[PDB]
Amino acid sequence: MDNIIMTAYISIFVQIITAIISVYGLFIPLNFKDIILREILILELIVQIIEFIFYIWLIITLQSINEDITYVRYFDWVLTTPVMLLTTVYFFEYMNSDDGIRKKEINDRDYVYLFYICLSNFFMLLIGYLGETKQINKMLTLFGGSFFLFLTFYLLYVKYTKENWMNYLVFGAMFLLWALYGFAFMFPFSIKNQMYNILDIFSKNFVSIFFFIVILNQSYKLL
Ligand SMILES: *C/C=C(C)/C=C/C=C(C)/C=C/C1=C(C)CCCC1(C)C
Repeated sequence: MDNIIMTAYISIFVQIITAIISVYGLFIPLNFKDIILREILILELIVQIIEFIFYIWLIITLQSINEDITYVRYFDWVLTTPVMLLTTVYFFEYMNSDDGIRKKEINDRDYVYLFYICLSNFFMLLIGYLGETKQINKMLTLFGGSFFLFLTFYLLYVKYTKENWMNYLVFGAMFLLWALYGFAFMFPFSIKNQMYNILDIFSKNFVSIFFFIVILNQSYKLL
């Protein structure tokens, strides 16, 4: 319980730093080819805002924790994870494109496929939620949740990697990170919530820093 609070504080600290860096990133000048990076960073900021709200709620709630509140993370995940899957698509397309493609042209063209990526993800979270609130056994949760995790990442792979080895490396790192959310689900209250507190730093905040550094690097090249 003390370690859940401690890791929450560490997570909130990293979130504050990353939020400030991200706001700064919005003002960095980019060539026409690179503007989609700012479009991505704005969506990451929106993810950060929802994450920050949950973590403020968490640190207040923990002060008087009289129940397993793990399930409340899903109110965050249900909103943030679909946005994070879209930013991944946008980045893959940015890497695959010669002319400065923007998210609007990707959305207009692929909205149906994007919907199916997010629908697969939703079913993963729904099954996970049923498991976390103990409406179904852990083994059925892992099985169902794992299937939709695999379905989501397969859909992302076959459409958007386009034999780009940079896309492959980002894909493998992201898949492993998301999979560890599945492994965390197997642990008791305290360990599981410490894991989620720190995994969120990697999946959300460190990913924001990556986009910030790429923006900085592309801005320097420009000038
Ligand atoms: C910022 C929050 C993120 C990226 C959350 C991702 C959550 C998951 C990848 C959850 C995965 C699960 C399984 C693979 C099976 C067990 C149930 C879940 C939902 C924990």
